[PDB]
Amino acid sequence: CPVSSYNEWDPLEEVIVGRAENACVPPFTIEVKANTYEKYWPFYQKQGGHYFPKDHLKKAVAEIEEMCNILKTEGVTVRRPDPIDWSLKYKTPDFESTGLYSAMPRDILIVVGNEIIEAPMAWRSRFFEYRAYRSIIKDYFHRGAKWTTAPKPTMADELYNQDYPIHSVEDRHKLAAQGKFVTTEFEPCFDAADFIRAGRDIFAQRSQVTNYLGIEWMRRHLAPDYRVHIISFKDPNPMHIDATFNIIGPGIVLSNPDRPCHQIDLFKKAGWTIITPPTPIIPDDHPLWMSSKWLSMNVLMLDEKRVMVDANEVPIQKMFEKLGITTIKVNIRNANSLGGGFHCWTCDVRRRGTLQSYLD
Amino acid sequence: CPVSSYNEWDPLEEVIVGRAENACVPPFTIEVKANTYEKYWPFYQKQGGHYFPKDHLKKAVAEIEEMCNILKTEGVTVRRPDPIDWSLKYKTPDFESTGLYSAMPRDILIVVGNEIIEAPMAWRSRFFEYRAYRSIIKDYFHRGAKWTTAPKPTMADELYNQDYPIHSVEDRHKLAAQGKFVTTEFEPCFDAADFIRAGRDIFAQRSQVTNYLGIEWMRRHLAPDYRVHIISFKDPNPMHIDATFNIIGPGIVLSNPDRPCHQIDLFKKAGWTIITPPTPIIPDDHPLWMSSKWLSMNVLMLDEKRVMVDANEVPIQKMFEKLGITTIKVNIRNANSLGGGFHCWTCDVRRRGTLQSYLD
Repeated sequence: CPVSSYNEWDPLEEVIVGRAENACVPPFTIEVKANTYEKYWPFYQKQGGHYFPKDHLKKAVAEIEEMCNILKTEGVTVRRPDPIDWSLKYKTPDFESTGLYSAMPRDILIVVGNEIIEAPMAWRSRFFEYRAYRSIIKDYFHRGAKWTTAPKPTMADELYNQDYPIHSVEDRHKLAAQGKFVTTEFEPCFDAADFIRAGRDIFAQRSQVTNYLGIEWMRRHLAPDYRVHIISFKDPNPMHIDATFNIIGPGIVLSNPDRPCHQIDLFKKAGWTIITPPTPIIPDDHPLWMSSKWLSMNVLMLDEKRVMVDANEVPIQKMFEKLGITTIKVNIRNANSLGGGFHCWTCDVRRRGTLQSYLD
Repeated sequence: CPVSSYNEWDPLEEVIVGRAENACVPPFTIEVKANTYEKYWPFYQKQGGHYFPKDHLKKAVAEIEEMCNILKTEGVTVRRPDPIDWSLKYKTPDFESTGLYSAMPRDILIVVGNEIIEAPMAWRSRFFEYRAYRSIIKDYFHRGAKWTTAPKPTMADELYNQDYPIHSVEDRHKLAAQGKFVTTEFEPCFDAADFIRAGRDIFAQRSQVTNYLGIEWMRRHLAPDYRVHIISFKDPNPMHIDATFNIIGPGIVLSNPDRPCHQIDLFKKAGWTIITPPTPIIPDDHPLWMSSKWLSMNVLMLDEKRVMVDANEVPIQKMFEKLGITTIKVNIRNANSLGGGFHCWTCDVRRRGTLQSYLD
């Protein structure tokens, strides 16, 4: 079976790497505003519907092609989504929108065992993102893999809190602590990147794009073989868990010092090593349209002792080296601007290993 | 669990009944042409995109409301889809179209055990048909049911044989015998009504709307608990199996005399009683925009000894009575025009009984 991955660290054999081509700035709607820093709100307001800066995209394209060359050198088979113009305006009976990109396979695809799952998504500009990946998925399906598409939401107004009182990220953090997010519990929705795998146990967070119904759908669909746990953090990342709590080995996890886990004691009791990475050194003047500087810890493990890490982030490279983990440095400074690091730009399709429990 | 149905005959407790409101004539595209009699091709050519005759719809509405009253009298809980204007024109990145209706729950939903499955569909005018049923499905999901949506096709040109050489139904029957259908094997597609359930065994046919990839997806998704078998017939119904091979009890099936099953011997060997119903008496001048006169055998079983049958079709009523099966006669002559009989207009959500094998 070409598809087989139970965790984030077993020896990597095949991976899907996103594309930066034709990425479009999403219209500035309520859910986009709730998942981005205010510094960029006017950019979205103005550039909405247009391509991200083409000079910047060209650099990202170059960085990602090099990343793929390195992956191939490290013995990994690389598949890429189909090139698509994301500027096309589509219209469902519930809304109309232009697209985003197919830069982050981690946001839409998650592999659990021999099954590839397409997440529903929660942004109107990402409704048809799955189209870029169908050629690959059908190929794996023809080769024996299980293929699942979680229920696609209508993304009607009822799914969003149109009047979400966010005027700054600080407001968002407070609302979030109150259990208030831009997405309601109207219908299931989730981004696959809000889930992180550790064999029989999968961890998820309720975020601005992943609601409890979405998590419950995953929990119910995967039981009894897998257990989906809900964890939460202080001042959480609006969307996606991999730059907050990145599991890098059996019983080893990188925990973002700025977003501590409320359930950290569950992990300590299981005898897990919680590593807090050093701060990112990325320039504050560098544009990060989505996500934050913590992309430095959004690493991808080639195996337990080999990590693909940002070439510029020396301090975290040192941390890994002191732990006896070989650093494969790759520069994706411009690709970072699109909202992701190594874990985000990929979806591990096949890792060599079996299903096991690490929480004991 | 509100959802629990393993076959077509156990004591019925809850059912979804379609709506005739706002039904629109689908644009006359290649897949519509391949699933309709030539007599009506000019109607589709002219009325495409407009509402079906409103005077006719009004009569169908009345007939269906009465059917629901009767179901309630027979102790069955009835749920109905949400009223929606099907004339809305939508646009995906692959095509643009107006909708059809939510008259036939059997075409889009199938219940296997405690799981409700939304079929992908194969017609561009039925891409967003699932929207009418989400309120119901979310309610069952909240109440514990498993919910699955098979992979939604792009329905791009590649899925269809644009030059399907059909000039008459006779041509279609020949092509079909050659294994040539309007849909290719480009991506999975299927209508749930091409499947019929008998406990651990589910039977399906490759039709103009259900391809082998679609059947394989179902087979792979349901294994190992259920076995999906592929059967075929002479001069088959272009879409849907329930007016061709309608299983009405443990080891009892109605087999359309005009469309004999190529694998009938498998059933004889299992000791199944194959009943061939008498011919339909419906007037040839009555408009049947979709399907055929064989809607008479498209019965719905309330239990092994109670069948909901067309009030006008006396000959088949007699056949059931001689078999000791109580006939609940309901007139849906005008609703028939939309393309379905009792089995088509409903989706059995809950029947009282357990999972069993009848093929031995």
